[PDB]
Amino acid sequence: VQLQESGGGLVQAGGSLRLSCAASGQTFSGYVTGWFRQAPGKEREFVALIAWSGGRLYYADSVQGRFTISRDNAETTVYLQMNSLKPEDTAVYYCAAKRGGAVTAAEWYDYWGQGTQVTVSS
Repeated sequence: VQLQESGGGLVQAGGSLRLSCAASGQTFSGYVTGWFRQAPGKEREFVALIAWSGGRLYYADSVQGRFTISRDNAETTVYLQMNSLKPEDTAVYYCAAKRGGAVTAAEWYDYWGQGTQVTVSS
């Protein structure tokens, strides 16, 4: 699968963004799709994932209840709705995909998008 993110931008605190990740070559069926983010100077950290075609949804503690991950019917796009954004959410956000189990360690994901920048000003 080839992954491309979009929907990033620069917003004021309290605002929203909607990220999307598109799959090229293949559909997302049979893949775990995860979102990771890298704040400046920090390592990549898990944000959310969707697996089993929607049967399993995972959220990091810091984003639960503010972020929603989903897929479209064709399973060609994965969305990350981000509400109530805080300056702490500022990072490059990466879409990632893998066969197999739904895990939260970036090391186990084989495919990565180039990332979309998300900036939240206070």
